[PDB]
Amino acid sequence: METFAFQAEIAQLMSLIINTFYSNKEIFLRELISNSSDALDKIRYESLTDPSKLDSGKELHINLIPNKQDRTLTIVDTGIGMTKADLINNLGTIAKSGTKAFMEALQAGADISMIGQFGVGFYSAYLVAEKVTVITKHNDDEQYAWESSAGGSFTVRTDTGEPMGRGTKVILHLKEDQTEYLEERRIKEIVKKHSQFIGYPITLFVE
Ligand SMILES: O=C(NC1=c2ccccc2=C2C1=CC=CC2c1nc2ccncc2[nH]1)c1cccc2ncccc12
Repeated sequence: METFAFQAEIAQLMSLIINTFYSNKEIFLRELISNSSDALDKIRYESLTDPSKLDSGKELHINLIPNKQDRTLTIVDTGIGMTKADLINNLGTIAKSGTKAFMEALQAGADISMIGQFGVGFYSAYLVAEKVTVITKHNDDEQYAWESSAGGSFTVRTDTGEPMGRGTKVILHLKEDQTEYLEERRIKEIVKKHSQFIGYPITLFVE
């Protein structure tokens, strides 16, 4: 396990999301589903030039998996996935530029719900999660786990968990007062409100 420091801008955005009073927390789910949809569109498009890119799995889907015992909500997709360089380097560049644009937009009067327009919608996970774990597998690299509970650092390690084929799992270790996002009726309500037209099957698992 390697430990990395967040740069100042993204660290400030994580604190803003964790500390600001903002009741409309449900938008995190739309943001993560949108990220999954974009990752699925990317692998699908690449497969039109190179069909062997789906040798790691033909199915293009999104699964929502609540676990009351573990207090986790997992968003699983079979999209393009992320390489180690994406996790450490490329996405750090996006986090910095997207945060700067978002903070500029907020100071003007924009809302936290607009975070996805700045490419950093993933960070809306911190509206509901104390810790976020990303398990990912890209065709050009091995399976990795990125993780952060904020506090200025994140970790990356090769993941020895169940092999994924290709894609990403965003595991939300929910805050104690955010367990409504484990309830079937609540998740169904949010998906119907914000994600009804996503171009991939979204399966809401139950317990
Ligand atoms: O939105 C996506 N992911 C991510 C973010 C989106 C924007 C910025 C940083 C993102 C990161 C995401 C996942 C894991 C780490 C990460 C990150 N690395 C960093 C290094 C240094 N500083 C800050 C950092 N933030 C995403 C990307 C590609 C395929 C996907 N598939 C499904 C769901 C999400 C994705």
